[PDB]
Amino acid sequence: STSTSQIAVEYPIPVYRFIVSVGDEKIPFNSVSGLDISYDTIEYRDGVGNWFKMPGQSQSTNITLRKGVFPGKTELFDWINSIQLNQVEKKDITISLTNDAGTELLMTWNVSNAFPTSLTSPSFDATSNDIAVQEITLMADRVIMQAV
Amino acid sequence: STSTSQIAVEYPIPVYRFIVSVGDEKIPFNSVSGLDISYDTIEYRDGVGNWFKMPGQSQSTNITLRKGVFPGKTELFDWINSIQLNQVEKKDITISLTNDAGTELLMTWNVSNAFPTSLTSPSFDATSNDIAVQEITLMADRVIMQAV
Amino acid sequence: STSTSQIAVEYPIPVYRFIVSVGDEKIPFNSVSGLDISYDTIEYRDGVGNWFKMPGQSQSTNITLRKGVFPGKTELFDWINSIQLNQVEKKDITISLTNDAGTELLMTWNVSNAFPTSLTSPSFDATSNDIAVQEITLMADRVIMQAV
Amino acid sequence: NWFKMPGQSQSTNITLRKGVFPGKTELFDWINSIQLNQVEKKDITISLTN
Repeated sequence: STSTSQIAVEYPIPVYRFIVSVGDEKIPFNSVSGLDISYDTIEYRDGVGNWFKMPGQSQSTNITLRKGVFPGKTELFDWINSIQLNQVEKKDITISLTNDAGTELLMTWNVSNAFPTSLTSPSFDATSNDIAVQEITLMADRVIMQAV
Repeated sequence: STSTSQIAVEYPIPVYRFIVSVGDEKIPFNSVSGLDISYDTIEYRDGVGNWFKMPGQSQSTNITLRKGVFPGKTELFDWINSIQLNQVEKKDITISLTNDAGTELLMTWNVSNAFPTSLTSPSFDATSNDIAVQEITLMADRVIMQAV
Repeated sequence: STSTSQIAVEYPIPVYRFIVSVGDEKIPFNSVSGLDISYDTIEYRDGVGNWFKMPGQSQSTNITLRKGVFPGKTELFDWINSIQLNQVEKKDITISLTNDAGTELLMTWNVSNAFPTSLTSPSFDATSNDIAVQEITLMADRVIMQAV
Repeated sequence: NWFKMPGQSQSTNITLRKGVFPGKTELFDWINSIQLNQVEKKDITISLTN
C-alpha cells in the first residue's frame, strides 16, 4: 500500500519525460545523449614503492540532441549555418526530467557555452516507415546536475 | 479530431517520398545518404585556466545516392566515365521531401559542385531475389537546407 | 494492366541471371563481386578561402568470382597455376545480365587485362551440407558498363 | 658582473608556398628577372582575416 506522495520521494525517475531548452527557446527533442563528466588521471610512481593517483585535466563535453524534421521549422539548422570563421553564438542548454504535463521539475542538468558542430541530415530511404530525424552535436563545458 | 490542414503544419515529415534532381535532369533514386554538415573544433588552453572552444575548418561533404539498374539507361555511369585528368562536369544536386504525387515540396536540401567518385556495380548473385542496384558517391561542398 | 513489352523497357533488371565469359571461354559462375570504379580525390585549399576538389588518380579494380567444384574441370586453377615470375596470360572478362535462357543481353560489363591472384580452395567440413565452392580473385583495370 | 645585451639583428627569411595554376607564372617571372644584383624588391603583407 504505497501512497502516491511516497512514490514522489522514494522511487526512481523515468527518462522519457524531459524538457530541453536551448538558450531562450525551448524546443521538443526526441533524445539527448552524451552529457557526461570525465577526468584524465595523473599517476606518479617513484622507486620506494608509493603510487600517487590524482584527478587531472578535465575533458571537453560533447552532447548529441536528436529531433524530427517539422515542415515550417529549421532553427537547429540556422544555428549551425551562422558559423562565420570562429564566431558563433554560444548558448546554454538545460535538460530537465519532469512529470506528466510538466509543471514540476525533478532533476536538472545545465550545459554552458554550447555551440553546434555536425548537423546530420535525414537519410532519405524509399523503403522505410520512419520520420525524418536530425542529430545536432554540441561541444560545451561544465555539465552540472541540479536537484529539482 | 485533427483536421487535415493541421497535420500539414504540425506533424513530422516522412522520409520515403523525395525528389532528387542532378543538374538539369531529375532521376528517381532509391535512397540518399550522407549529406551532413560538420566542423572541426579548435581548442586553446592557457595556464591561468580558461579554455577556449571554437568552430574550425569545415569538412568536405560526401553523399551516397543509390539507384536500381534499368535496361535502357546508364546516365550515372556516363557522368563518372567522363572524368579526364581533373576535368569533370560538376553539377548541383537537390533533394526535396514531397507529398504523395509531388506537386508541393515540404523541405529542400541543396548540394553545390558535386562530382562523382566510386560508382559501385551490382553484385551478381545466382541465389538472390534482388534488383541490380548501384551506388554512386559524390564529393561536394555546401549542403544548405531550405524551408519549403 | 502492364503489357509484357512494357516490362522490358520500364522495369529494373534482376541480378541472378548473368553470363560470365573469361577470355574465349564462357564458364558458369555462382556469383561475381567487386567490379566497381573508384577515384582518389585531390583537395587544394589556400588562404583566401576557396577550396578546390578534383577527381584524382584512379584505383585498381579487384574482382572476386565464385564457382562450385565440378569433377572433371579445373580451369580456374590452371589459369592461376601458369604464373611464372611476372608472366601470366591476362584475358578479358565480360559479365552480362540476360533473360531466361539467355539469347538477349540487357546490360554488359567489360573488364580488361584481368589476371588471377588468390585462388581459394573449399573448406572441407564433415558436418556441412554444402557444395565445394572456390573463389578466384582478379586484379584488372577499366571496368566499363555497356547498354545492351 | 655579467652584462647581457641585445645585439646585431638577423636577416629575415620567408617561405611562401603556392600551387601551380595553368595560366599563371608570376612567382617565376619575379625570380627570372634577376640580372646581376638588380631585382625589383617589393613589400609583402600577411593579414589574418575573417
